[PDB]
Amino acid sequence: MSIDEYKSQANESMANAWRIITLPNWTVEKRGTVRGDVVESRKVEGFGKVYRFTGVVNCPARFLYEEFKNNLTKLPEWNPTILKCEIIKEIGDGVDLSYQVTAGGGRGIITPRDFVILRRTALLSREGRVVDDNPHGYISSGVSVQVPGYPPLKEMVRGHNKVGCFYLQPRTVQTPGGKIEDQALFQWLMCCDLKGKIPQFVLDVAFATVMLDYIVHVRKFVAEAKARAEI
Repeated sequence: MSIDEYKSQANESMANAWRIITLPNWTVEKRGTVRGDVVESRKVEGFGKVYRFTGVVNCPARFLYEEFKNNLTKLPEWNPTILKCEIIKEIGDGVDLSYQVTAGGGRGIITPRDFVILRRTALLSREGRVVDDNPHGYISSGVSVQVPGYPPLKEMVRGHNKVGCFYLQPRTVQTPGGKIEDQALFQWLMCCDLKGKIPQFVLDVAFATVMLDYIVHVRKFVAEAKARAEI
């Protein structure tokens, strides 16, 4: 792949993720423990069933964006669902390739899987245009690609991310004690291949559980940053 082919696919993927994650009319799949946390699903032509987590995280959106953008290889340190994360190559315009190994779901349906991910990280306007400052939202998009040198392993299922992203929107709130503090609306789009003949209602529970279980670790990471006066 020319890096133009990869750069093209990163742009196409980022635009599809943003377009999807902002579509109207979703179906509730599972509500979380914290007020407002929800996994929803819907049908999207050309992708099939997609999942979206929405919830609020007690940190600036820019802070989380910069952790995902600049510190992807540190993810395993605070998120035990991520076993390994390696950058393969950075090819410009906040576009890179990575190798990621995920743990199995807390259910036995989603097994350990590894991924070869093409990502774009960017700042977006409300119209989904890339901007240099004053963003509406911060996006980190993912799609699975093939990279020679990272073949499927016989010992591990190679997952296929069809379209996905994190999409973080800045919020500033008033606390009960009257303080003004930055928070973030955290949205996460997921759309996996999962192979074989497992019933969709079984897959829907398994994916919504994966997404709620991940958010626990995000909240823990944020709470430790707050404790240390990093935010």
